[PDB]
Amino acid sequence: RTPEHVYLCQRLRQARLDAGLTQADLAERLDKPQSFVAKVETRERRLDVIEFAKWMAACEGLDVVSEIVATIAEGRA
Amino acid sequence: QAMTKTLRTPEHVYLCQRLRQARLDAGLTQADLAERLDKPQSFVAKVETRERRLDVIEFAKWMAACEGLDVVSEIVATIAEGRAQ
Repeated sequence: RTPEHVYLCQRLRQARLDAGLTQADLAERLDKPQSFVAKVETRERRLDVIEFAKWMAACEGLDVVSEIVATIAEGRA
Repeated sequence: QAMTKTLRTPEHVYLCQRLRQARLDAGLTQADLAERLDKPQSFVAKVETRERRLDVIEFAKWMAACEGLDVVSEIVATIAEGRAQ
């Protein structure tokens, strides 16, 4: 449990919500079950980079990627 | 290397290429980069050769240590599109 991981999950959920996507809608876009989205957003499942890319693309958020990753890197998470 | 069987997709191979090229572009040896990440050299070697998985937070730190936060958007978009070069 860290600020960076807590901030990441916040941003992941907010990207989904900003796309007007239910957890089930996002899972369909990713070709994953609803449980995958659920567990990621509760921090039970850590994403790798590839999963991160796919999630943000599916949320139409590739434009906020740079800011999310910079914030994490810089300790401002 | 049991792990690299999980890390064989075009996207992993591309990501790894970009991780390595970021390091090499910053003029860092694997040791130099690991020191900046407070990691053993083996961490850097293993990530680059698809022997260890990288989470997003580890990616952020690696790219920042390589002064490559500017190419993060390109790396992630390329992975996303399945053009995974």
